[PDB]
Amino acid sequence: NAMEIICFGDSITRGYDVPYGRGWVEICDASIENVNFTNYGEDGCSVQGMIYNIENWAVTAVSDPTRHIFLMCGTNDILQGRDSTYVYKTLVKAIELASTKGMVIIGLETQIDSDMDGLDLVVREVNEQLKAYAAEHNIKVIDFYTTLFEADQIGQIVFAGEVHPNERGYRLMAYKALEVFTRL
Ligand code: NA
Repeated sequence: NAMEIICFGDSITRGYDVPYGRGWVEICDASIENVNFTNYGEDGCSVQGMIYNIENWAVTAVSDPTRHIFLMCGTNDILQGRDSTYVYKTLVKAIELASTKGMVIIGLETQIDSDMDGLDLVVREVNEQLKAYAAEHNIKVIDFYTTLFEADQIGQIVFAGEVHPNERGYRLMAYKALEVFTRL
């Protein structure tokens, strides 16, 4: 049977605010036949709240030596004022926890488009440290941040607001995630 990929995160993993099927997770699920994606994303979620989601799943999870676990979070924490050290440290805890039940894939969260000279710098600092951690531990990374930054910079309409992708932004993210998921 299929591979299982379990996805955790906030509203940008859940797919706010487009029809079911058009968030990036769901695009990926419709694009790969023998990989089944389950979305545990939760709107409004903080990085510590995601840990709780992972724990509540992990205590019920069957052993599965081909499972992958996708994680991405921290935007809400950054919007509420937390610094890159807090966000990064808490994500590492999530990554260590998820690693006990599957092979982890890390997503680099997208830009804070309302504050490219303030809050977005925290996002960038988190993402640099994540790339360094993943290289050290041989964990796959999906760089969503770069995908949408480049597209928006050239004039593609990809954001519906200060952080949420629109449908175009979710398609571009799905393509970028598929570069990793397809090779598993
Ligand atoms: Na599928």
